[PDB]
Amino acid sequence: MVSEVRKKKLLHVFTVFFDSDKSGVVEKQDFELAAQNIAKLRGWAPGSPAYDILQESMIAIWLGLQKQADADGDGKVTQDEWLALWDEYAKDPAAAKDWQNLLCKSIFQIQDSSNDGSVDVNEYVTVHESFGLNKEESTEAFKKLAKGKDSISWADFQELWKEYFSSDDPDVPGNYIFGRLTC
Ligand SMILES: [Ca+2]
Ligand SMILES: [Ca+2]
Ligand SMILES: [Ca+2]
Repeated sequence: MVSEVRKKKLLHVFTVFFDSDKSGVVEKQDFELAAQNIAKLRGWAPGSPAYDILQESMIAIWLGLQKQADADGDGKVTQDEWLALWDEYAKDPAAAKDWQNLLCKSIFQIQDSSNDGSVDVNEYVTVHESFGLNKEESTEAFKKLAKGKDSISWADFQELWKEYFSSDDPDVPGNYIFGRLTC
Protein backbone atom coordinates (compact mmCIF):
# COMPACT_ATOMS: atom_id res chain seq x y z
CA MET A 1 0.00 0.00 0.00
CA VAL A 2 3.05 2.31 0.64
CA SER A 3 6.28 1.87 -1.48
CA GLU A 4 9.60 1.36 0.42
CA VAL A 5 10.61 4.79 -1.10
CA ARG A 6 7.64 6.50 0.62
CA LYS A 7 7.98 4.39 3.86
CA LYS A 8 11.63 5.60 4.11
CA LYS A 9 10.41 9.24 3.67
CA LEU A 10 7.50 8.88 6.16
CA LEU A 11 9.73 7.37 8.90
CA HIS A 12 12.48 10.01 8.30
CA VAL A 13 9.91 12.80 9.14
CA PHE A 14 8.65 10.75 12.12
CA THR A 15 12.09 9.93 13.66
CA VAL A 16 13.91 13.26 12.91
CA PHE A 17 11.24 16.03 12.74
CA PHE A 18 8.47 14.76 15.10
CA ASP A 19 10.34 12.58 17.74
CA SER A 20 12.77 15.34 18.84
CA ASP A 21 13.62 13.51 22.12
CA LYS A 22 14.27 10.19 20.33
CA SER A 23 11.93 8.28 22.75
CA GLY A 24 10.59 6.40 19.62
CA VAL A 25 7.03 7.78 20.43
CA VAL A 26 5.67 11.25 19.44
CA GLU A 27 4.18 13.37 22.25
CA LYS A 28 3.45 17.04 22.86
CA GLN A 29 6.84 17.43 24.73
CA ASP A 30 8.70 16.58 21.45
CA PHE A 31 7.25 19.74 19.84
CA GLU A 32 7.96 21.93 22.95
CA LEU A 33 11.62 20.67 22.69
CA ALA A 34 11.71 21.33 18.89
CA ALA A 35 10.65 24.98 19.52
CA GLN A 36 13.26 25.32 22.40
CA ASN A 37 16.05 23.91 20.10
CA ILE A 38 15.23 26.28 17.18
CA ALA A 39 14.80 29.34 19.54
CA LYS A 40 18.21 28.51 21.16
CA LEU A 41 19.94 28.61 17.72
CA ARG A 42 18.06 31.84 16.78
CA GLY A 43 18.91 33.47 20.16
CA TRP A 44 15.17 33.90 20.90
CA ALA A 45 14.75 33.85 24.71
CA PRO A 46 11.93 31.64 26.10
CA GLY A 47 8.82 33.79 26.93
CA SER A 48 9.94 36.29 24.21
CA PRO A 49 7.26 37.30 21.67
CA ALA A 50 9.09 35.50 18.78
CA TYR A 51 9.54 32.36 20.98
CA ASP A 52 5.76 32.00 21.70
CA ILE A 53 4.78 32.37 17.98
CA LEU A 54 7.30 29.50 17.28
CA GLN A 55 6.01 27.35 20.18
CA GLU A 56 2.32 27.95 19.15
CA SER A 57 3.15 27.02 15.54
CA MET A 58 4.86 23.82 16.89
CA ILE A 59 1.93 22.94 19.26
CA ALA A 60 -0.46 23.43 16.25
CA ILE A 61 1.49 20.73 14.27
CA TRP A 62 1.31 18.38 17.33
CA LEU A 63 -2.52 18.74 17.77
CA GLY A 64 -3.19 18.14 14.02
CA LEU A 65 -0.93 15.09 14.23
CA GLN A 66 -2.64 13.84 17.43
CA LYS A 67 -6.18 14.27 15.94
CA GLN A 68 -5.15 12.42 12.71
CA ALA A 69 -3.02 9.50 14.07
CA ASP A 70 -3.59 8.91 17.87
CA ALA A 71 -6.09 6.03 17.27
CA ASP A 72 -6.15 4.72 20.88
CA GLY A 73 -6.44 8.19 22.56
CA ASP A 74 -3.39 7.79 24.94
CA GLY A 75 -2.12 11.25 23.73
CA LYS A 76 0.84 9.68 21.86
CA VAL A 77 1.58 8.77 18.21
CA THR A 78 3.55 5.53 17.73
CA GLN A 79 5.46 4.78 14.51
CA ASP A 80 2.75 2.06 13.74
CA GLU A 81 -0.02 4.77 14.24
CA TRP A 82 1.84 7.14 11.77
CA LEU A 83 2.26 4.42 9.06
CA ALA A 84 -1.40 3.28 9.72
CA LEU A 85 -2.70 6.80 8.83
CA TRP A 86 -0.80 6.62 5.50
CA ASP A 87 -2.36 3.16 4.71
CA GLU A 88 -5.76 4.94 5.24
CA TYR A 89 -4.74 7.79 2.84
CA ALA A 90 -3.52 5.18 0.26
CA LYS A 91 -7.22 3.96 -0.06
CA ASP A 92 -8.68 7.53 0.12
CA PRO A 93 -5.99 10.11 -0.93
CA ALA A 94 -8.64 12.93 -1.18
CA ALA A 95 -9.20 12.75 2.66
CA ALA A 96 -5.46 13.59 3.35
CA LYS A 97 -5.73 17.03 1.60
CA ASP A 98 -6.93 19.41 4.44
CA TRP A 99 -4.43 18.09 7.04
CA GLN A 100 -1.47 17.80 4.59
CA ASN A 101 -2.14 21.42 3.55
CA LEU A 102 -2.10 22.68 7.18
CA LEU A 103 1.06 20.70 8.01
CA CYS A 104 2.82 22.01 4.77
CA LYS A 105 1.97 25.61 5.80
CA SER A 106 3.08 25.14 9.49
CA ILE A 107 6.42 23.66 8.37
CA PHE A 108 7.05 26.58 5.96
CA GLN A 109 6.06 29.09 8.74
CA ILE A 110 8.61 27.64 11.20
CA GLN A 111 11.41 27.92 8.57
CA ASP A 112 10.56 31.46 7.26
CA SER A 113 11.81 33.51 10.32
CA SER A 114 12.07 36.72 8.16
CA ASN A 115 8.33 36.47 7.11
CA ASP A 116 9.37 37.47 3.49
CA GLY A 117 7.53 34.30 2.25
CA SER A 118 10.66 32.45 0.94
CA VAL A 119 13.06 30.06 2.78
CA ASP A 120 16.78 30.94 2.34
CA VAL A 121 19.75 28.57 3.01
CA ASN A 122 20.45 29.99 6.53
CA GLU A 123 16.71 29.65 7.45
CA TYR A 124 16.67 26.03 6.09
CA VAL A 125 20.08 24.93 7.50
CA THR A 126 19.50 26.54 11.00
CA VAL A 127 16.21 24.57 11.44
CA HIS A 128 17.88 21.33 10.15
CA GLU A 129 20.85 21.83 12.61
CA SER A 130 18.27 22.27 15.50
CA PHE A 131 16.86 18.78 14.59
CA GLY A 132 20.43 17.35 14.76
CA LEU A 133 21.21 17.03 11.00
CA ASN A 134 24.67 17.80 9.48
CA LYS A 135 25.07 21.44 8.29
CA GLU A 136 27.07 20.63 5.09
CA GLU A 137 24.56 17.78 4.22
CA SER A 138 21.56 20.18 4.72
CA THR A 139 23.43 22.88 2.67
CA GLU A 140 23.70 20.27 -0.21
CA ALA A 141 19.98 19.23 0.25
CA PHE A 142 19.00 22.94 -0.02
CA LYS A 143 21.04 23.29 -3.32
CA LYS A 144 18.97 20.31 -4.75
CA LEU A 145 15.68 22.08 -3.67
CA ALA A 146 16.40 25.70 -4.78
CA LYS A 147 17.28 24.99 -8.47
CA GLY A 148 20.05 27.67 -8.54
CA LYS A 149 18.09 30.25 -6.39
CA ASP A 150 19.04 31.74 -2.97
CA SER A 151 15.47 31.07 -1.73
CA ILE A 152 12.56 28.52 -1.95
CA SER A 153 9.22 30.35 -2.62
CA TRP A 154 5.95 29.20 -0.91
CA ALA A 155 4.80 28.04 -4.41
CA ASP A 156 7.98 25.89 -4.92
CA PHE A 157 7.63 24.54 -1.37
CA GLN A 158 4.05 23.24 -1.91
CA GLU A 159 5.28 21.29 -5.01
CA LEU A 160 8.37 19.90 -3.21
CA TRP A 161 6.06 18.89 -0.22
CA LYS A 162 3.66 17.00 -2.58
CA GLU A 163 6.67 15.06 -4.10
CA TYR A 164 8.11 14.24 -0.62
CA PHE A 165 4.80 12.74 0.67
CA SER A 166 3.35 11.36 -2.62
CA SER A 167 6.15 10.50 -5.13
CA ASP A 168 7.28 6.81 -5.20
CA ASP A 169 10.33 8.18 -7.20
CA PRO A 170 13.54 7.82 -5.10
CA ASP A 171 15.18 10.84 -6.87
CA VAL A 172 12.76 13.83 -7.22
CA PRO A 173 14.02 17.13 -5.73
CA GLY A 174 11.11 17.26 -3.21
CA ASN A 175 12.65 14.17 -1.48
CA TYR A 176 15.24 16.65 0.00
CA ILE A 177 12.79 18.96 1.90
CA PHE A 178 13.68 17.28 5.26
CA GLY A 179 17.44 17.22 4.40
CA ARG A 180 19.55 14.15 3.62
CA LEU A 181 17.27 11.08 4.21
CA THR A 182 17.89 8.56 7.04
CA CYS A 183 17.43 4.86 6.13
CA1 LIG B 1 9.34 11.45 21.67
CA1 LIG C 1 -1.61 6.57 20.51
CA1 LIG D 1 12.65 34.04 4.73
